[PDB]
Amino acid sequence: SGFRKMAFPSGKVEGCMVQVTCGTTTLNGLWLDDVVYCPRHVICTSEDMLNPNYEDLLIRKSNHNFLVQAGNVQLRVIGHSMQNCVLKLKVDTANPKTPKYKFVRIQPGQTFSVLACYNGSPSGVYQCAMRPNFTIKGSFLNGSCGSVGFNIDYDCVSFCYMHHMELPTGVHAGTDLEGNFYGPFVDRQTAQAAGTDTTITVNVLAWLYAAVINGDRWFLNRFTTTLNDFNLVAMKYNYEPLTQDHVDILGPLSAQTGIAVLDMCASLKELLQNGMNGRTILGSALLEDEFTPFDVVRQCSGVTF
Amino acid sequence: SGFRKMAFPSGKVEGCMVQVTCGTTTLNGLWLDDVVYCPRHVICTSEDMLNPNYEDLLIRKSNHNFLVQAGNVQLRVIGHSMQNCVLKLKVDTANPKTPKYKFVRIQPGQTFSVLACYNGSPSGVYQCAMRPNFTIKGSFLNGSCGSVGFNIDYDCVSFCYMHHMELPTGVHAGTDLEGNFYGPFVDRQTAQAAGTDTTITVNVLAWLYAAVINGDRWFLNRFTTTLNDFNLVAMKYNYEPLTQDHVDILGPLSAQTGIAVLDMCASLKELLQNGMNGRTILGSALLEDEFTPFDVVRQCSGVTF
Ligand SMILES: *[C@@H](C(=O)N(c1ccc(C(C)(C)C)cc1)[C@@H](C(=O)NC1CCCCC1)c1cccnc1)[C@@H](C)O
Ligand SMILES: *[C@@H](C(=O)N(c1ccc(C(C)(C)C)cc1)[C@@H](C(=O)NC1CCCCC1)c1cccnc1)[C@@H](C)O
Repeated sequence: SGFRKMAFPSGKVEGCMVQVTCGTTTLNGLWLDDVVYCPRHVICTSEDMLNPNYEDLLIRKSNHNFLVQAGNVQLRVIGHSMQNCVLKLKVDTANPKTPKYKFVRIQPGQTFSVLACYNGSPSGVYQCAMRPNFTIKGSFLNGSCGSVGFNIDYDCVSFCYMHHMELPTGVHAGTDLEGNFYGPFVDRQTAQAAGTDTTITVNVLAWLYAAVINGDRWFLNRFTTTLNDFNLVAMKYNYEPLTQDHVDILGPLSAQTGIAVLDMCASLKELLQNGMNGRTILGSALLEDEFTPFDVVRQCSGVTF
Repeated sequence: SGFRKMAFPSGKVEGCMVQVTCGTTTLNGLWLDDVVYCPRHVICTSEDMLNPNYEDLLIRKSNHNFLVQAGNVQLRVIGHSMQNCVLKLKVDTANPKTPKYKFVRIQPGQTFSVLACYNGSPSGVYQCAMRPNFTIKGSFLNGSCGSVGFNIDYDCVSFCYMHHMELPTGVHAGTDLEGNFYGPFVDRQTAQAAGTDTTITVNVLAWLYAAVINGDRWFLNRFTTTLNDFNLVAMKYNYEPLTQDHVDILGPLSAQTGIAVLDMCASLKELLQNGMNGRTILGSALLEDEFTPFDVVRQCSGVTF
C-alpha cells in the first residue's frame, strides 16, 4: 500500500554521465557508444548569450577544444557536429557501460525520471511530467544543463529529455535527444514566456483510481456524467479536454476497481466545483496530475526492471 | 530554481540487491562483501505467521536451504546466523560491486531514499522520512520486504532501513541493518498500531526557507515569537516541540536568507492558526515536513556524489 512520486532506478543512466568543457563553460554530457551528446550552448561565452550565432561560433571550434571527462578519464574527441540544439562529439572509446537505449520524443502529459547532474556527477533523481505547455517544473541549478530525463522498459532506457535552460519564471525547458526543443523555446537569453499551464485530466483520473486502490474513497460520489458535460466543466478549470482515447487508456484501472470512467469523471467534477473541503487524497490537498495511467499500474502492480 | 522530493542516485545500491528464497518465500536481500542481509521472516511458512518462534524455525534450516540469486547467478551459502530481526547469510563470493558503505541507525525526522525491489530487481526510488512514531509512509507491495533505505555522502552509502512489513493501517515498519526495528513493532501477524503521527517542525521550517529561496514569500508575516510561545502553538497542532538544537541546525538557512529562525516560527504559527487560504507553497497546499535542513541545503546548493 501507499503511493509516492517514484523515479526509475538511475544506475543505468549514471554510468553515461560525463562532463563537457569548451572554453570556460562546463556542463553535463551523455556518453552512449562512441558519441557524447550535450547542449550546444556549451560553446557560448558571456557576450554571445543574448543572440548567439551557433553555426558561426562553431567555425571557431576544433575537436581538441572540447574537453570530455568521465570521472578522471578524458575521452579523445575525434569529431563534432551540431544536430539542432545539441552537439554530438565523437570520441575514440565506446562507453563500456552503455545500456540498451532508444531516443524518444514524448507527448505532453507523459512522465519521466530526471537525473540531475553537476559537473558530470549525479546529484539526485526525481519524477517529472512534460506539461501541456512543454515546460517541466523541475529542480535545476546553474550547471545542471545537459542532465537527462528517461523512462525504462525492463532493460531498455528511453531517453526523452535533455535539460537546456531555466525561463525567467523559474520553470524549465529542454530538448529531445535529437536536439529539438519541446515547445517554442530557443537557447538564448531572451524574454521567453510559457503559455497557459493546463491540468492533465487523464492523469488526475488515474491518480483518483490509485486513491481508490489504496482505500481513499471519500470522494466517490453518486453521479455520472457525459464526456461533453464533463468537458464543459474541465474547460472552466483549465483542464485538458477528455477524449475517448483517454477513456480507453483508463480501461485497466476501471476494470480493476469496477468504477466506470464516466463515474470517476463525475467525482472529479464535484471535486473541481466544491473543492476538497480541507480533506486530503493520498496525502495531498490538491489534485495531482503528474501520474500517468501507466505510472499508476506500475506502482500498484510492482513492475520491475 | 524549483524544489522537488529528490532521491539519491540509486546505482550503488542497485548492484547490491539479490533475491533470497527459503522454502517457498522469496524476498529481497542486500549483498555487501561476502554477506547477504535479509528479513528473518523469509523462513516463515503460512502457519507460523501469527506467532513464529524464529529460533526454533532456524533449527530446521541448513545453509543449502537458502537460495540466493544475483541476476541469474546463485551465490553459494556457506554460513547463516540471526542478528535480531535479520538473517545474515555468508556466501563464498564477495560482491564485486560493493560500494563504500556504513550501517547507521537514523533518528526520527531524518530522511532517506528507498529503492523498492521485487524478486531482487529494482522497481523505483523515492524519498522517505522516518516519522516521529517510527513508521514510514512508503510505497511497498507484497514482496517488497528486504528493500533498503539509504543516504549517500559523496562516495559512501549509509544504509539505514530494511523494509519488513506493512501494518494494517497501510504504513510501513522495518529495521536498521543490525535487525533492530524502528519503533515497537514485531515481525509477526498481530494487531500492531502506530502511535500519534506528529509533524516534524524543524523540517517544516526548513521547507519554508526553501520556499523563500525560490521566491515564494507570501507567508512571511510581520511578527516574531519565542520558543516557548511557538511551542504552545505547536503542541495544539501536534507539531514536535522546537528546541535550540533545531534553531542551530537551521542556522545555515537563516544566514542565507537573512530571516531569523524565530521570525520564521512566527510565520509558521500564523499558517497553523489561519491555514493557507487556498494558496500554495512550493506547489503544495499543505505544510511539508519530509525535507530536512540538510536536504534543503543540498538541493539549493547542488551537492553531488
Ligand atoms: C547551463 C545552465 O545551467 N543555465 C544556462 C542555460 C542556457 C544559457 C544560454 C543563455 C542559452 C547560453 C545560459 C545558462 C542556467 C539557465 O538556464 N539560466 C537562464 C536564466 C534566465 C535567463 C537565461 C538563462 C540554468 C539555471 C538553472 C537551471 N537550469 C539552467 C550553463 C551552465 O551552461
Ligand atoms: C514480505 C512482505 O512483503 N510482507 C510480509 C511481511 C512480514 C510478514 C510476517 C507476518 C512477518 C511473516 C508477512 C508478509 C507484506 C506484509 O507486511 N503484510 C502484512 C499485512 C498485514 C498483516 C501482517 C502482514 C508486505 C506487503 C506490502 C508492503 N510491505 C510488506 C513477504 C513477501 O516475505
